[PDB]
Amino acid sequence: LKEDMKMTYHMDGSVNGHYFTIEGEGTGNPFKGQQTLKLRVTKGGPLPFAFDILSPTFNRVFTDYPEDMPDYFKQSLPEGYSWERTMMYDDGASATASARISLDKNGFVHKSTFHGENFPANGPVMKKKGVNWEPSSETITASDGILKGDVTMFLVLEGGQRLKALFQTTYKANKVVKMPPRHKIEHRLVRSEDGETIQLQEHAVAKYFT
Repeated sequence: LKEDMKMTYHMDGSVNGHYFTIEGEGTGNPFKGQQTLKLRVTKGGPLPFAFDILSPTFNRVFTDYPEDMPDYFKQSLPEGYSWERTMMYDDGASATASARISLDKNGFVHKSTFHGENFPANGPVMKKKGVNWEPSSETITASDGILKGDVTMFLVLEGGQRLKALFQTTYKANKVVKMPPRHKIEHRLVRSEDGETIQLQEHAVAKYFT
C-alpha cells in the first residue's frame, strides 16, 4: 500500500428498469484520502438519468485517517472489505448498492452493483438536472466488528434546488481488525463529463467528534 495507488472498476446496475455496465480506472493517494477516477458506460449508454446517483458507489481505503485512530479499511488489507448501502430520496425514490474492494497486481479491484427504482420520470434525476453532491459529513459507528455509516446527502440541481437523500452503509472487513471509536468522515465528491467519459474526484478525511 503506497502513496500512488491504481484502481479498476466494474459496475452492473439498473435505474427504473434500465440496465447498464460501467468500467473505468483510477489513481489516488489513500493516505491523503484523494482519488481521481475515469469511467465509461460500456453497456446501456447513454444513461437517461443523472450520473450523480451512482457516483458514491464508485472505497474508504482512500480516507485520510489520523495517525492514532484505528483505520478499519486500511487494516482490512490485503484481503479488503465489502459494503452494502441503502439510499432513500425525499421524492420516494430508493436505491441499493454493494461493492467489494480487493487487490491484485495492478492495485485495487472495485466490483459493485446498483439497483434504483421509482425515480419520478419527470423529476430532476431522470431529466439529468444534477450538478454535484454537496460536501457531506458521514457519522461512522462501530459494533460487533463492523462499521455503520449514516450521512444525509444533498444533490445540487440546476436552478438552485437541492434533492435530499439518506444514505446508510454497513462496512464489513471480513477479518478481525482493531475497531475505531465513533467518528466522522467529511467527503467532497465532484463530477465532470465530456460525452465519452465521467471523471470523479473525492477527498475524504476522518475526524474525531468535537
